[PDB]
Amino acid sequence: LHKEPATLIKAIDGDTVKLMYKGQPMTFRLLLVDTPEFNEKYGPEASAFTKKMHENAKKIEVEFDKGQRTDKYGRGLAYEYADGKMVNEALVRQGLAKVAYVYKGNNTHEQLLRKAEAQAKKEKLNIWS
Ligand SMILES: Cc1cn([C@H]2C[C@H](OP(=O)(O)O)[C@@H](COP(=O)(O)O)O2)c(=O)[nH]c1=O
Ligand SMILES: [Ca+2]
Repeated sequence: LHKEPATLIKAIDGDTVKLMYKGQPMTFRLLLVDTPEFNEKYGPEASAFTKKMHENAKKIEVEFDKGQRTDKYGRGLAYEYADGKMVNEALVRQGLAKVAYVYKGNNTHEQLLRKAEAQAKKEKLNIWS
C-alpha cells in the first residue's frame, strides 16, 4: 500500500470526511471502522475527534487498500493519515470507533486496528466504558 496526497474540504463526522483527491471533491469513508452516528452516544465526540485531527493536520494523505476503492454510495474507501498518523487507528484506540466492515481484500490493516481496539477495551475508553 501507499500514501497519496489529499486536502481537507470539510469535516463530516467520525468516519466520513470531504477531501479533495486528484483535484476532485470526494466523500471518504474510513476503512475497517464504525463510529456512532452524530445523533448516537459518542457520535459528537467521534466527530469532534476526527475534525480536530483534520484541522490540526499540516498534511493529509489517503491510502487505498487492494480492493474496491469506492463503495456503493460513491464514497472513497481509504485509510487516512494526518501528519503520518492513521485516523482510522486513532479512533479505534480512543474507543470512539469499533473495528467493523472488514471485507476480504480491503483488510490490510485489520490486525493493527484490532490491537488498538483491545487496548481501548482494556482501558474501558468511551464506547467501552
Ligand atoms: C466501511 C464500508 C462501508 N460500506 C457500506 C456497507 C454499509 O451498507 P448499508 O448502507 O447498506 O448499511 C454502509 C455502512 O457505512 P456507514 O457506517 O457510513 O453507514 O456502507 C462498504 O460497502 N464498504 C466499506 O468498506
Ligand atoms: Ca457510522
